[PDB]
Amino acid sequence: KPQVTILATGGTIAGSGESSVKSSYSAGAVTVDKLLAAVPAINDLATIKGEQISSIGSQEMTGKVWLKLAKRVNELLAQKETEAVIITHGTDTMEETAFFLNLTVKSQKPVVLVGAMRPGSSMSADGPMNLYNAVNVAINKASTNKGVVIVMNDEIHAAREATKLNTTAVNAFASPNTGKIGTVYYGKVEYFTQSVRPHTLASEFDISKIEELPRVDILYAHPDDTDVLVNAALQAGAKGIIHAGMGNGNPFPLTQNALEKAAKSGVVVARSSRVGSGSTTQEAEVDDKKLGFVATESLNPQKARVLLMLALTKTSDREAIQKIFSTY
Amino acid sequence: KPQVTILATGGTIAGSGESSVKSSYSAGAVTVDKLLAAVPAINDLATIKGEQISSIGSQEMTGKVWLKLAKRVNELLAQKETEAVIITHGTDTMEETAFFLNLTVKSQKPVVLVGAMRPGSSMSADGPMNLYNAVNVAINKASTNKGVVIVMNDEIHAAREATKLNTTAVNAFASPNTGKIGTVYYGKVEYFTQSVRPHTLASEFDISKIEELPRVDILYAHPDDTDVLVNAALQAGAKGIIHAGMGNGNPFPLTQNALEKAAKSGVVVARSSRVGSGSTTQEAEVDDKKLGFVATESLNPQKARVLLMLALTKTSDREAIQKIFSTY
Amino acid sequence: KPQVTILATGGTIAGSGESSVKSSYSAGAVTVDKLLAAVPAINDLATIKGEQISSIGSQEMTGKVWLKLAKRVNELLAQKETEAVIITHGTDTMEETAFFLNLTVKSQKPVVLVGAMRPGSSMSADGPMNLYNAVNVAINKASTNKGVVIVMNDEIHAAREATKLNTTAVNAFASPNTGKIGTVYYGKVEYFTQSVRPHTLASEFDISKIEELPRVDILYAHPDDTDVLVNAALQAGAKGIIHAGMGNGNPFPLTQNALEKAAKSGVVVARSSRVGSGSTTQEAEVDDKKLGFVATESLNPQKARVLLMLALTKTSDREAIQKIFSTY
Amino acid sequence: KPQVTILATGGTIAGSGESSVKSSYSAGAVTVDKLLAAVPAINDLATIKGEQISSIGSQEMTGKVWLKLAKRVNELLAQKETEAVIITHGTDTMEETAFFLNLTVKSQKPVVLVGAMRPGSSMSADGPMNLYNAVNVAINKASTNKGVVIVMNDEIHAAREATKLNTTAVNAFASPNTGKIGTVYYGKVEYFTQSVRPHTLASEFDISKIEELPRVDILYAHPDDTDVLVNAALQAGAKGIIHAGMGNGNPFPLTQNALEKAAKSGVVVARSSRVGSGSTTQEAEVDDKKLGFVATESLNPQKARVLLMLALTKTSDREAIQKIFSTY
Ligand SMILES: N[C@@H](CCC(=O)O)C(=O)O
Ligand SMILES: N[C@@H](CCC(=O)O)C(=O)O
Ligand SMILES: N[C@@H](CCC(=O)O)C(=O)O
Ligand SMILES: N[C@@H](CCC(=O)O)C(=O)O
Repeated sequence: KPQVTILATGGTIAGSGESSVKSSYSAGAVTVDKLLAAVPAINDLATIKGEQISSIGSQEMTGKVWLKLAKRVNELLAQKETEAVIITHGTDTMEETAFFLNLTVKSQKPVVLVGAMRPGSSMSADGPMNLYNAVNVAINKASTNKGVVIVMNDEIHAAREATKLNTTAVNAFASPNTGKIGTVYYGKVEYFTQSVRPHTLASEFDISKIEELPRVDILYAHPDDTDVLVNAALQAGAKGIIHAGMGNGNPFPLTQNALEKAAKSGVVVARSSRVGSGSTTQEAEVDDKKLGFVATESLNPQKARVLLMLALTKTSDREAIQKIFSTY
Repeated sequence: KPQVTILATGGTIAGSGESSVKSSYSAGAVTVDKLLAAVPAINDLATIKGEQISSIGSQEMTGKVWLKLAKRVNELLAQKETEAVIITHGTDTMEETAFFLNLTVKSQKPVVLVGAMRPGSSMSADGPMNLYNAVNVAINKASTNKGVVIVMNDEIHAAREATKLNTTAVNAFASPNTGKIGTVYYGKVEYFTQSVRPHTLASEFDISKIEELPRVDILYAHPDDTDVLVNAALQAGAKGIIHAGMGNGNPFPLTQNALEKAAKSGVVVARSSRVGSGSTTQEAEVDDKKLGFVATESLNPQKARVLLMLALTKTSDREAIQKIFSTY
Repeated sequence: KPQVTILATGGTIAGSGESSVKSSYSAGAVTVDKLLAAVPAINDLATIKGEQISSIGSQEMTGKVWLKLAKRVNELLAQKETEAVIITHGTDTMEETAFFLNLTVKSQKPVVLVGAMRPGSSMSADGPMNLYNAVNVAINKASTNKGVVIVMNDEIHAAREATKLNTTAVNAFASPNTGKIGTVYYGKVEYFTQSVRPHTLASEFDISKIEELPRVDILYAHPDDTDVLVNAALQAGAKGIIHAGMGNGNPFPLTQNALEKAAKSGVVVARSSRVGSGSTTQEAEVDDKKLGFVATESLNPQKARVLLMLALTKTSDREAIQKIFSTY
Repeated sequence: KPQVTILATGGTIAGSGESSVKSSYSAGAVTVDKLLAAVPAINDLATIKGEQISSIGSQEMTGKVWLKLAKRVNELLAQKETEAVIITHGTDTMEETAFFLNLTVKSQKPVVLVGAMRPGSSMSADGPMNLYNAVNVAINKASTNKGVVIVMNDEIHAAREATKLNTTAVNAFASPNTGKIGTVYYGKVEYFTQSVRPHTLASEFDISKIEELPRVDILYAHPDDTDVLVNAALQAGAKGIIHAGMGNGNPFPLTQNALEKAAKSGVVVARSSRVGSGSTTQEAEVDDKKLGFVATESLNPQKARVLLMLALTKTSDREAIQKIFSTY
């Protein structure tokens, strides 16, 4: 049977309350033992080990955890015995963790993030099925070299494209620019597409010696906008700013002036959009070359932040970072 | 024939270049004369007058223009001869202006906002059809008391529900929580639903004596978030803050602490979400009553901002503002 | 506590296996007693009675059952004590039953259809939550006069607009032309819109003395299409034919000729579309007046069939039936 | 400059009326000359030749035209000088022609289908931009080996996945199971995914010596369904039947019995769904092995028809055809 490690970043996504008997197997983490008791069919698919990487809600995630998780995933996947890793994660920032891993995991072996929009105690909890399906995706031959994937609601989403698009629905995850790459229905895995943007083993980024990521703030644009938030990000040591602009990444004039000053000072300014989908394009209304900005193209603000953070580990050159956004 | 006024807030959304002859009719604004020359079929539907309210891209909109536009719309709709108003508007912030008007226009006569995702000079420009359709909606008997509507891409969207959800597509407008309320296809208007949330003549808000709206900032949440943007909004005199939270309106802890301090100081803190759709609900993970926050429910950050601005013209009381979010 | 009757048309949508003790309450139908044991929170919301109207999968539904169900719903809602009816139903044809009821139930009291995309025995079964939410919708004050609604996946869909749009997903139901009219999240009910098309108490249709509905067939259009299926429907006594046409309701020429002959013979031919959404419009490529056809407008083939069946209970006049499609 | 041939299957999708001067260039077909006059920017991108393959609306398409078009595309793409083919096509059945070509074109050179939801004479006609974008996609280096694509509304759709899902919208094309594979915005082409299902040069099908395709009918399921349409398809010599079932491909019992008889007689019965999206799966409620049916999985009825037609040129064996549906 294939060997898989489940890494938990918080509590159980499946089941609730104490175990009905004390297990003879220790997977390596109590959270994971609870998952194996709550979804026992997964034991027939794989030999499961468990680790607890963090113990937080995903809204409390930090770069320090991202680095710890990525370094551990790389170690695990370098082992001959380990076929895949599954990470259980809160849904709120799952997309940011998945995208970070998609650029930092140096392996073609599957890495699957999974969570639950309803708590395990709830009526009609989604976690048990989502986890069962995640294991099936992780052990599937066709999952190799698909990049980091999010598995939710019977769907397989590429990390580059995935986002949480709804506050509460079980079907909150979507890939608004491309769609799911595959499906998983009662464990039956089928892929229909794959990303043509480089990831994982093909990514230039390497975080193995990084202990802290560069600070990148995100700003929300609107009518009658301000310069004070740009100024405060500068004052706090921001190395980059994502601007979630109006429509196709457009700033309000006062804010544009402050961002221009930021970029002149050596802080990378990258234009995204508040709208939810589509590309924040080059050569539209904003003269990025003249102003010293980068266009994030077909991402969203929070994933653009992750990419800008990685880019800033090695360069602040506007052209090099535009090429990064135009590649990954 | 019905009398309609078109109010322009920027340039022409239809046609391009100089007129092929100097018209004998002056509608009242050069922009509108250019529209009538570009889309002549509209002259057979209505007697059109025109005014230029502002001359800006929608990303440069301000509360001063909103107040001027709302006051003029109210004057026009009080006239017995005026059956409807159409407003040509940039797409970027059309949703904000429409929502503002939906709560400040004291009339059941139709108010239609309309724009173009492609410039009038473009191949396959969408403005001409959008405008033609907008006129048809404005004069239709069934458009009375539907509230302010956005007419784009053959669809009629209720202002409360509409948003721009794509950076570049002609079909960028959506109503992600409810759908379009009607269709307009080569001028044929059909309504299938209407909003049950109060608007227009039923709204408590009145801006007739207001010269400046309350300052409301918006913040974009993410992992490893900060307190410095909250602090800078306070320092700049913010009367409210919309927090675009992670998932179902969740803040990062450092930011939550700053927002709690803000709320205690009498700055209203309203929780929305960065995700795109769904309600930012009460009684989920955030204890709003204990922390002193409002849950914006089924809006998005930029429209919640509008509603919080209007609320702040009347009150800063947490319970009263929650009731406003729970009503409108 | 409000009194509600649950009518079951098949098996349990929630729970699985035998009861853990023999209940002291008999709701009136074993299926319903099993539902109350599987979702016990519903007993705190309402006094529930149960009946078994049929015992079938929804793919085996027939007009005979539709008539039995509608007549019973009308009887129940005429009782002073009965506040609402919930019907548990298979998902496959739930939209057809809901639409039929929306035109035949002569009451403003709520009628809610609910089902489950996963069996009650499944991991992460959706039935328990869907039922819980259905009860909450049924007892909600704002549900009065909303027409027949489908409650699935935390959403409230108007019967006129609802369809099953996916083969397996828990979120398979949608209203592709208008969206959900409301939401229901852990029992909290909110409406955002309502239908402006007449239903229920305002419908002209009355089935109280009808024992069999008129035969209406549906045909699926494609390239290199045929006349033999039109001919066989005629031969079998079809009173009406829905043609699920290519694009905006377009037939292949051989098929068009056969439909023209059908319409001349007194069989009503109504044009819908195979595409999934939008209106099959009048005055597009097909000259409906000349050919003797009706345009179904903003429905789909299966719901158009239901409406044509009801129309044919009293008329086969082309113009009267076009007015029916243009009204309901 | 790259050489491209445009093949027209009907009239012009761009421009309208007579030319303002008689061109000195003849592209080879009057339709294509009219396109070059309507969209002159395409002449700077490629050397265009034109041919008129057929002169019909897409709702009049037949297998004879498909065979002529596929054979001509194969000849053209075998020429060293020809870099790509573009096919102008009515929207109604574009998806069927694209899917057919995706399995019969033996080349990795780009094949792009393109049409217009509005006539060229219309206000805000979409043909010009669609065609301009189609040319850009056809000449793009990254379009090699993507399979046959549909380019509409600034989107690139894989032929396997594309469908027309709305009757009238300019954005009617979608890929409901996977999404667009790329974008094309004012000619700027970007791919984000590709199909992992074999196509074109990797397809087993070869139609070079085929003069007539096997007859395949499609049936629309509903409650109170019949056996007479199955029987009439058998009588007319159907070699396969696509059943557009209720929900996850479910038949009504009377119809199931007729289909079982059909299958026993050696007519292939393939289960799809009327719903719109999702897989019609194996091992759900229908015992395909016992009844002698194929499950079409993640297609729709009209594309399943195409694939079943091509399958029937090689085999009628149930297992072999299931493998074909499970591969392509
Ligand atoms: N909001 C929490 C709860 C769990 C969930 O929704 O996934 C988180 O993101 O961790
Ligand atoms: N972004 C500008 C350009 C026009 C448009 O996008 O509609 C505006 O919103 O006014
Ligand atoms: N297909 C069956 C099973 C139950 C379900 O999917 O709702 C039905 O429609 O009754
Ligand atoms: N229905 C016709 C008209 C053109 C169009 O809809 O694209 C066809 O498909 O050819």
